[PDB]
Amino acid sequence: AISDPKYSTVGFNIENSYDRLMKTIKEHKLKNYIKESVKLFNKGLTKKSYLGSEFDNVELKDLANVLSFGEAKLGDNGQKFNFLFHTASSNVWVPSIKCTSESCESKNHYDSSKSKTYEKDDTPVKLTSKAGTISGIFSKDLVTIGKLSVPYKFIEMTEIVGFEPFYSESDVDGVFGLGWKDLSIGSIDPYIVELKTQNKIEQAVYSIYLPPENKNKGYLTIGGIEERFFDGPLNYEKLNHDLMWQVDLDVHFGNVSSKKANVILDSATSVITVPTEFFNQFVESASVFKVPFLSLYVTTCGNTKLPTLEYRSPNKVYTLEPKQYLEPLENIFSALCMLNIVPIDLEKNTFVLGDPFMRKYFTVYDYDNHTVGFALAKNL
Amino acid sequence: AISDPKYSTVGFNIENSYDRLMKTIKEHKLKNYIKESVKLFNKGLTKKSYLGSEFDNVELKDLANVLSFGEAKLGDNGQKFNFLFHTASSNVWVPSIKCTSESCESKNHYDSSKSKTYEKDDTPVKLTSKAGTISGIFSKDLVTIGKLSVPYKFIEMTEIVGFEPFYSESDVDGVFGLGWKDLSIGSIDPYIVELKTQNKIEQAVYSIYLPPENKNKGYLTIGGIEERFFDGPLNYEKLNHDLMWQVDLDVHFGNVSSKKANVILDSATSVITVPTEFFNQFVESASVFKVPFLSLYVTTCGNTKLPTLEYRSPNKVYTLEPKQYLEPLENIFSALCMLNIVPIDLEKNTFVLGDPFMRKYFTVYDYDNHTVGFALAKNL
Repeated sequence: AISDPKYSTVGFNIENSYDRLMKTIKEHKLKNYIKESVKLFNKGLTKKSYLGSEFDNVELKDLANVLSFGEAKLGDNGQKFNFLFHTASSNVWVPSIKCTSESCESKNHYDSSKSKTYEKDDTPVKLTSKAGTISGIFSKDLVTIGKLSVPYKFIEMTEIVGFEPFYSESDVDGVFGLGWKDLSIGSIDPYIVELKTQNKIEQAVYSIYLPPENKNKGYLTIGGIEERFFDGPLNYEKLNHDLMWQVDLDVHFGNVSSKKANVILDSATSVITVPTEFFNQFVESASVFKVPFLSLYVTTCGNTKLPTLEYRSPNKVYTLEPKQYLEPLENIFSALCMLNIVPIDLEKNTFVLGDPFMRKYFTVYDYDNHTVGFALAKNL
Repeated sequence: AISDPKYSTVGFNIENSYDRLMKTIKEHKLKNYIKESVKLFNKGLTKKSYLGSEFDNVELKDLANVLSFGEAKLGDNGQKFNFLFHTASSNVWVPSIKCTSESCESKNHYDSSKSKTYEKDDTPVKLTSKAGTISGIFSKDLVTIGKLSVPYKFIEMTEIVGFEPFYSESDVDGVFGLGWKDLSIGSIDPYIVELKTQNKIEQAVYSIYLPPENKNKGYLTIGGIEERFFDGPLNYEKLNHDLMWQVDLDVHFGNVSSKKANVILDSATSVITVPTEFFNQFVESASVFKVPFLSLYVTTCGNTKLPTLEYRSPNKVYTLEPKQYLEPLENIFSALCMLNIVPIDLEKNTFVLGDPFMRKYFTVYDYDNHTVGFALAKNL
């Protein structure tokens, strides 16, 4: 599995929601506030129960974990970079030595002149979004993830505006795409597909293994199914979108349910997400406490009312028990836990399976067949 | 004034809102919750500012202090009772020895057979209200408040239902009326008026002096103006109701105002009251913090934004400064204070002047002329 695997595996690090929350709690000295508020809840003195969930952040990007690793290299001189994984993009992105922005100054840069394997492309490319704007150009070189290498067309970034204060504060240089969506109109296959095209791997598939007992770690395996990660069979579901790791499922949280939901698999999302209305029904008379002024839902670890979460397909149900969707806060209050489930309205009837789901289910992402696979993860 | 006065004066004790709040805080162990919530407010982390004032108690009786004293006697044998003062009732009420209720069992009773001065009346009488029901009968005997005595028709109570858990928990036996409203249709003058009728006093007037530095004490003076309680002139306002200590005034709290308000003088009310809408405008951007889940508005003692409260008549303005409407909570948090101002909707455009007002203004209640008088209280 992780000691001498069959297919190429790389470890990656995760900054998670627990970590960010603890930072915020130390920063603002919030521990006693939280403790004293919970005590109030337990005495029956918060009432009848009010709705202070809005706190419309809302942003899916407020919920993103940073999945990063530093073992990928560009060119025959193996120029080193720290990359975060993005499950929706199919491009690789790095700062250019020619980057004029202040953001790029402390970052590792790609310098096409130092690599004998560089081939010029120069096709200009630009992302503009609410969070920020990146412009650069395509360049071709060797992209190596340890054991695997292929000549590949990535985006060399010449100007980066926004993505602050995160980008400057992070050690991350660029983004490595494990998705389907190419910014070009030149039909640049994902890195994983190109490996198969060039016969570097048997199949255009990868898996994510998130170990149950290390929430700062995950493992990416490329080019085959490493069976030592999981118990029992792999079940497969068909993608319901040509360019997203998204499937059709009926969602039931106890008596609260939604049929024909769109359910996106995104291991970089820090939590399970549900629509807001759906969430409200869920937490109502479930004895969960919203801490005033914080985006934080808490309850006792042994809460006997919390149901199993069910994601139903025509031939398999995936489930999460309370112990997989609660996070212990023992360092704040004995037997206190938080909900790793957040209300957020996306596309209608759209749900996200983030880190909590993948701590239970080993997941497989199959470009060749347009499927995702699920199996019970082993505890390694 | 209080050492050998000119007119008959009696001291009375007050259980106030501060005392009840501190009891509640000890009971439910709330000090640290309050402290930690305030700290949150001061860090700028409660936002933008939400409305959790409802908390529609609302009840004017949730705000009543208990003004009590134990020096009044009935009959020639001087049967002892503990009475609370009620500023709207004109009757005296005591438990009968014939009271069948469980409420009456621990109380002092009137026993008409033990008094040589009793004269039978037996006219039945009954109060029914939301808080409870009292039925009894009129009886006539000597009613003595120390220096003053007069044969007087009071209500002997034979059945008391409700008024719990207060009545059983209190040492109070009955109610002594300092108001205008008689339950009979036999035109029973208030005790104070009857004293004048029988030439026990010069005039049917009384005053309330509430000493600025003892919030558990007040003094009632009957039959004249004791000038050693106050500085400067007495100003008089005409009652705008035949049977209430109520006047016409324009109310301004900073830029928030209301013209031709009905303003009731009731020293037994624990706070200043204003309409809810009026209050909301007042506290908005005034840097006052509503503590979640408690009926409690707090702010720093030196708050430089808090305005003077103004109650305007055609020839006088009565005012309260922040220091007269804030109550220090130094035992919870250094330099923290609470607002002694509560939102409550009564009769439209009706306001109440309770204890905070009377800690600044010595007040006079004049049955002969249908006026109330106000002067600056001395600090004795």
